[PDB]
Amino acid sequence: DNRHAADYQQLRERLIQELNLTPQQLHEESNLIQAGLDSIRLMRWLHWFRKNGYRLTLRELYAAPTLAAWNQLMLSRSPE
Ligand SMILES: *P(=O)(O)OCC(C)(C)[C@@H](O)C(=O)NCCC(=O)NCCSC(=O)c1ccccc1O
Repeated sequence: DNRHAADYQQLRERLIQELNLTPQQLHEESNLIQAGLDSIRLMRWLHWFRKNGYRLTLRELYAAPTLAAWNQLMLSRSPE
């Protein structure tokens, strides 16, 4: 399978570090932009997973800010 999808696990955990909350109290079905998530965090994300060959632009992440959709945006997104 895609072993790099584990990068999502570190993603999920990483927001928690900045959000100062537990990985249980995060809403991946709700919008993460409802939490303390600015664009520098967001632009960081692109670059951060891009190193594993993840391809996505900025706006799909904004359109559906949910890890549920972001995981799709990671693995396939839609090529480039
Ligand atoms: P961030 O706010 O700095 O956003 C960085 C982007 C928008 C990707 C850059 O293009 C940029 O040069 N900075 C513009 C900063 C600014 O004034 N804010 C615009 C945000 S538009 C948007 O869709 C968005 C993105 C992320 C968080 C909140 C938000 O409203």
